[PDB]
Amino acid sequence: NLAPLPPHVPEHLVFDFDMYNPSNLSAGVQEAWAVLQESNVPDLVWTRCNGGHWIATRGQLIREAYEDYRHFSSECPFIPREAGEAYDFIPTSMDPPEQRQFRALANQVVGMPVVDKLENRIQELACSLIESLRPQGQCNFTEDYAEPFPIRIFMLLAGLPEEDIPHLGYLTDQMTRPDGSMTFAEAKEALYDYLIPIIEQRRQKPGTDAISIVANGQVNGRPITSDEAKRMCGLLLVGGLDTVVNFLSFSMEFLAKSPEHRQELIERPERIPAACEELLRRFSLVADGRILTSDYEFHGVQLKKGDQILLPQMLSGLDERENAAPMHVDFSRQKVSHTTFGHGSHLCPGQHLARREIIVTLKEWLTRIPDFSIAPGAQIQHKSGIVSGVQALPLVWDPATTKAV
Ligand code: HEM
Ligand SMILES: CC1(C)[C@@H]2CC[C@@]1(C)C(=O)C2
Ligand SMILES: [C-]#N
Ligand SMILES: [K+]
Ligand SMILES: [K+]
Ligand SMILES: [K+]
Repeated sequence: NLAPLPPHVPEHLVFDFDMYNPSNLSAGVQEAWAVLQESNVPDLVWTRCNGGHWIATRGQLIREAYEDYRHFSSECPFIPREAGEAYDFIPTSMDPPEQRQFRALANQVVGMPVVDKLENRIQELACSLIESLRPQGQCNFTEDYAEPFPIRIFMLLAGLPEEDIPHLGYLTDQMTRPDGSMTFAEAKEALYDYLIPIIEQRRQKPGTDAISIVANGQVNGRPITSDEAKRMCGLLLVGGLDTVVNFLSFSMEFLAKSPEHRQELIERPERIPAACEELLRRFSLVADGRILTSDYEFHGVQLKKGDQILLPQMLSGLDERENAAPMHVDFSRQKVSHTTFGHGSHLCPGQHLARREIIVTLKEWLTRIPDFSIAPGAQIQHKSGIVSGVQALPLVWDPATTKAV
């Protein structure tokens, strides 16, 4: 279950952290990962879990490694190694310079101009969901809002039918938080196979949706191939169907549990964008990594060619060296430092869509359903993985306190 220590890895750096089932999970997932930042724990450790890999535990090291693509390559960015080796998504599995032509196309389909284009749709969807939900006095938040709000927006953006959401959500779940029904590679291939006939249909007759744009793109002075388009659309789907969905649940769980923080935003709505950034720091949720292109000494530690190193995006903003009292949510925090959207050349291009979705959710939910709580009895369970998430979030409220605008 624990893989034997490789000869080059010193024993005193061993810390057996399981990224898919961390010891302290019951305390909350961010808290569970934060054990890597207790004072005894070295800045850079090796876990024997999940095949054996390095973990950088401080924001300083995490940022530094993400800037150095020469040594820390994204060709194999997932743990376990078998998943990383099968990982061939575009642009994420590519380093500069090769990454750049494909990254331009990815940004074209999720960037700010798309957010601006979809402004009314995003607003309308949040409004419609909340209006349907508010008179009920309860919801399963993950299922009833956290999933459908960003996913319907993504399927819209992608020109894909909503009928396919359960299938696609399942497949993407398996690549970030596998339940054991599928390997990463099996889930990837299933997603690729879903997309290829759609890509083939849309290559011929080009359109406005993300899949058409990718499929009709130009890269390296030539048409993008169907297979390249497949590798990129696959990534876009993983990106569009997981991170915002799970982040919204962390944020709403917190708000459900902190009336004082709800009040701040209700009474001072101009603070919502800042609050969004602080929630992005505190409830950061992504952890992937890189692979060593050659033997390299890093912060006094001998990394060997082929070693995998987890560089948890989640940990930077929780580092007390970066943010004092890091587990405390302060919407008035002066310098919100985080790498929630990553760092280096793979810095998330979808972050503007994400922020808009978070901000619209905060504004509309908190004003229409200002007063809500976790259902009595309930204990909220988190799950850990490449993207961490909330399993279920039962909320209750008095419908009489709710607003239609
Ligand atoms: C709270 C929301 C989000 C979070 C925390 C997040 C996080 C991240 C992180 C950490 C990376 C870099 C991974 C790495 O360096 O290996 C990334 C990349 C990426 N994200 Fe997001 N993201 C969010 C929203 C979105 C959305 C809404 C989309 C829409 C499609 C999206 C699309 C992408 C794409 C295409 C990449 C790959 C960029 C590249 O490889 O050059 N993201 N994201
Ligand atoms: C780690 C990510 C968040 C980033 C975009 C989707 C994701 C799961 C990837 O495979 C790359
Ligand atoms: C990005 N997801
Ligand atoms: K050793
Ligand atoms: K790979
Ligand atoms: K998913």
